[PDB]
Amino acid sequence: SYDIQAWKKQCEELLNLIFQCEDSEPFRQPVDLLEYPDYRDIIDTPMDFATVRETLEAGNYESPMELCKDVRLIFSNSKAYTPSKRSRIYSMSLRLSAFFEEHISSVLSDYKSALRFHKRN
Ligand SMILES: CC(C)(C)OC(=O)Nc1cccc(CNC(=O)N2CCN(C(=O)c3ccco3)CC2)c1
Repeated sequence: SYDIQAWKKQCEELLNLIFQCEDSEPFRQPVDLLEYPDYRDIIDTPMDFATVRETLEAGNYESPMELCKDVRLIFSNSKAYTPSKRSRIYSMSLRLSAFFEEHISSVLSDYKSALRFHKRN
């Protein structure tokens, strides 16, 4: 497919699968500062999957690379805030990251191929 716009619905569908994963539940809404009172000492740019879906639906991503950067920030924030590599929540983040990366690969390749075809002449 050389459809330059196809990534958006493909990302909406992938976010729907991520919301069905039990492994996403900690990452769906912004971290709780009442429960994790030191969170913002450690983490400068909070990110979560509801924020990513809302940014997509607002038309405030120009490319699937920008969406991929924000999703990867969810996972780097979990790794930076974890006290241990054997954390429940960090452990869930690593499975959900593997799932995300397996599915986003074709979305990125197809978009980049479509843009190259657009500038072929
Ligand atoms: C669903 C609803 C929002 C209504 O329920 C709530 O209000 N509570 C609620 C339930 C689940 C999840 C969250 C939000 N997430 C959350 O607390 N963290 C903690 C920090 N963190 C880490 O990556 C991490 C690494 C090591 C330890 O934590 C990101 C996930 C809130």
